[PDB]
Amino acid sequence: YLDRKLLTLEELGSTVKKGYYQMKKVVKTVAVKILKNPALKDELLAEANVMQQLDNPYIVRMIGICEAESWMLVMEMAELGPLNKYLQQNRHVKDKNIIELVHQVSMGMKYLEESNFVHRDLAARNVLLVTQHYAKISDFGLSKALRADENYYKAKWPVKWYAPECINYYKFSSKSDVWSFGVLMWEAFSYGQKPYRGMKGSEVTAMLEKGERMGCPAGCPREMYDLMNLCWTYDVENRPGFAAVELRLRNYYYDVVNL
Repeated sequence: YLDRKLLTLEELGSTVKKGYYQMKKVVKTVAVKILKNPALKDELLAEANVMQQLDNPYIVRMIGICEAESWMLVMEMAELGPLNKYLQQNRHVKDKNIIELVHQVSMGMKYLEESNFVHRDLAARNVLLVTQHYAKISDFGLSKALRADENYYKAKWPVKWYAPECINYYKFSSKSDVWSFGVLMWEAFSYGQKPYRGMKGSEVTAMLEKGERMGCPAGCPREMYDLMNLCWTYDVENRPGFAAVELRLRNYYYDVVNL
């Protein structure tokens, strides 16, 4: 519970403002999600409740909650902003760099999977860059802590990022997040292009059910595209977990640096 007088506010995305929170001696730049007036309070608090439990270098950190002229969720600042926007405007970025960033996302998700949390909104728009070589996962407003005895959560949806079982059965798991990571990787290697351009969710469902998948982005290393298709395994049971996705990305990436 943060002290309102130790917070100095400057909009970014609308309600989100850059600010500064005085720590013991140094000021920390922060991104403040400011909430404006029914039960949307419970939602922000649920999001804060989730973020409070998480501690990983590849996940945005929550500084705290500030109750004041508005409810505010105070988080660390990722200055370079969303992964898709950054790539849309930085086409010189090397596939080596993209591999690096998506690997970082896979480590954060590996941790989230260990923590038994489902993100449920994993997309390139929700990966924030600290630097060109440092990505963090953000936006936990749809996230769920799984019960100790279950491996899925049963429920507007970003259908283009959703696995078949989410659509068909409303079942969200870490494997469902793996499907979304697949779409995220396609986004990254398409330098922030939107997936399934021009299609309605229902048409996307129809495409995937015919077994069709988005093609290999221009200049995307073949082994990366194969990873995407593995993320897009229809059957949840046969789809890999983030342990296996992260492991494959790590291996490949250091066969890249090493060379």
